[PDB]
Amino acid sequence: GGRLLSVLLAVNVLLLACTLISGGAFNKVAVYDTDVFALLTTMMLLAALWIVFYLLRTARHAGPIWLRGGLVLFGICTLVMDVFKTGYYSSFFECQSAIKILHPIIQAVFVIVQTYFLWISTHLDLTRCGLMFTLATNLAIWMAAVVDESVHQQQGYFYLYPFNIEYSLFASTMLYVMWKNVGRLETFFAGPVLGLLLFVVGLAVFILYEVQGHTRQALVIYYSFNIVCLGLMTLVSLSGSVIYRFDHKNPTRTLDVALLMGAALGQYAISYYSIVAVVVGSPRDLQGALNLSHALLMIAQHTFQNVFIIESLHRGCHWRRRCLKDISLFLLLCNVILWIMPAFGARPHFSNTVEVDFYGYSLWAAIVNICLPFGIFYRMHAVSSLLEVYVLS
Amino acid sequence: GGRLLSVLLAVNVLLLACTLISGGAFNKVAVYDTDVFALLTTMMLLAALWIVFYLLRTARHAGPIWLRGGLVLFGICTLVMDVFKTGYYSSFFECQSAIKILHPIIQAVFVIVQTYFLWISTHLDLTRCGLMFTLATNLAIWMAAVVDESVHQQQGYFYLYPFNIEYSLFASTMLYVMWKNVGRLETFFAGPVLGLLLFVVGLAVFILYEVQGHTRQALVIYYSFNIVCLGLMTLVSLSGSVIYRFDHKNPTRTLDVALLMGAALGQYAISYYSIVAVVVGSPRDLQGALNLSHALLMIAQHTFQNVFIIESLHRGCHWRRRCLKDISLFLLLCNVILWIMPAFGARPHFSNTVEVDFYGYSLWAAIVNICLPFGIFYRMHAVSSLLEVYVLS
Repeated sequence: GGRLLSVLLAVNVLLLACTLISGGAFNKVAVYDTDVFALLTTMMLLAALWIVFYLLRTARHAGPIWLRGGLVLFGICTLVMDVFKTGYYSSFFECQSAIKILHPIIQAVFVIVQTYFLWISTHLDLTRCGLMFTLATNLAIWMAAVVDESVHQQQGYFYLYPFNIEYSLFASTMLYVMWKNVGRLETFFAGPVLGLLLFVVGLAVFILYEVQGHTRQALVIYYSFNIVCLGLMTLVSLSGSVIYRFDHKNPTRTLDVALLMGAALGQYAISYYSIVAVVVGSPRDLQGALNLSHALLMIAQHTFQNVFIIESLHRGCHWRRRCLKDISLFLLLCNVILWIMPAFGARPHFSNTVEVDFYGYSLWAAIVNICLPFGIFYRMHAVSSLLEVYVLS
Repeated sequence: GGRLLSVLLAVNVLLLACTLISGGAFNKVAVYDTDVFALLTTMMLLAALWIVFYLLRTARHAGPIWLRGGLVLFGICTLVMDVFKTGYYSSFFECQSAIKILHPIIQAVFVIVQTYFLWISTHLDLTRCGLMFTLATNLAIWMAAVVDESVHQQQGYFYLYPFNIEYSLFASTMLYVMWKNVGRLETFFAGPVLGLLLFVVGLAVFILYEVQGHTRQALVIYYSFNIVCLGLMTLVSLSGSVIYRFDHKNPTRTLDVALLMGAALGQYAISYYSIVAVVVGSPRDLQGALNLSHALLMIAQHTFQNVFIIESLHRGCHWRRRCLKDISLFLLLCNVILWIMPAFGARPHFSNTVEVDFYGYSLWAAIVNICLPFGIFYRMHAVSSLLEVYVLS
């Protein structure tokens, strides 16, 4: 009853959808997508109709602030992909099912209505069930999108990545936040300069080799920047912690702590999978050494940055405050540049040749499509938390 | 800090173990088990050493009652399998690694110490971390055991099923319960007769065809009993609910409700996977019709029994109480007989020929090994809840 009644509906609805998505994709007789698209369209239709009904009856603690920006950005990218899908599937209809053209139209409506509904965020019991059903709708969409990339391998621009995984993650987090609240009662000129330099070098590395085989030098450049970037934050964040050593009536920021370590778990899994794939696999060559160092540095960077940020938030000589400004700002700028790759780069990175060979394309694509989008969550929260730290001290 | 510090350790430890288990088993270069066994032995060793240290320092709200009985029963079955493993791997050592014989010895010690530790259940912070680490230890063991069955296909009795999946489920549930409590501040002679008759018929069906190809008649007998058994409870439980219609200052039994629907999710997934495998797959033959009816009846039986039990618990003519006694007792006896198959029958049921062909042996074995052990949880709680209902009214 009440809150638990809505939760039980969601898991039962999610379990039903997940079985149909997984069963229809991982069976041996044939691969079914029209049924899966028919399923997703039905869930989106009901979810949109509850939201539309909710908006009309309402038009008469909020969680992270970066959540709304990510939802709109990834919602727009989904809309562009949904607009391109209707344009392509409308040129020919004689050789394609109706569900394949009706699905993008419904998805575009669902994204538009849900994004507006979440942006501006009685039967509190109906509201909870409707929110829980929509949360399961996005998680059902998230699983189908993840499965789609795994099973793989006029405009005609099919290269457009459907940002369904990222949009569903942002929507599901925002839907849960709303549901929980239903019925609630100077500068040393060393860090900023270095941080800006890595931002430009990192931005160039994304455009040249990450937007879309490649060359040996291109692979070394990507690893060289990442190793330098991750290594510098690990040293800088470690420096930040030892400064706190040479120096309480507030409560623990459980949400901030949980988000930092929780969202870092995605990159931990990527690193853990990478390490085994190099220890066994790559024949101790240059790429393996670079892969091993990059994977270890991600673990180290995430660990030490999280320690520095968590201690900095809870506490709340002139150089001490001055040095902490560049340390926070250098970590902020480096976190921003490392956010673009998990956000707009091809999930199976061209640098993951060793990983793809070890696990297979389908398994590795599943791993990155599940784990990398959580890196997005981590980078925004790291930037937002570092912004508060820099503003604070 | 505090409770969250222990939780964060567990997920980080569990994620590390899960990646090594999944990475070492689902890669293409080679399958690694000695490393996985070496990993599990290390986790069990530390978990056992914390428990041993905990017992010495302590020897100077409890959740379901059936939990302890399931832990001891499945712990004993694991010990018999661990005893048989040492006996087999000690006859020859010239052609097998040392980790393969050291693992059962450590596992037997871990099971013995953990079962005793959980049966009798300061540094509250150390205690929480130790409990969380052991909880992740059992979940790491649970995942490795599930993966072992999927990748498949003197005494010499290797047929002995390692009840690692079931024991780990019971241990992890008991470990979480303890962790949460750390630092806490007549008869109509119609149902019993019918229930007993189905118990004998069901018990015979388990011995004849379920302990261990088979015959067509054997398959029909298994479906005939299950369809009759599941159909009867659906009618009986529905009868029980309509009786409540022809007739509040207590709180909702959230744990009892969550356990009923939560544990029923495993059979829901089995049924959902079964239905698709018959709708597409089996060529509308006798087995498909029996499979379809059995899968649907499991969904119906679980749904209506849960509704009847949940309403019965919350509320707390002479025939009205008399009829409810046989209805509760008939459901109790039928729940007991349907508990033995998910508990001691071969996970890939001989009746799942259609399912195995549709999904493949590896995928279906993974599905049943994940979902069926939760049916155990459901059956015990259904029996325990029905026992309270029969005692109450």
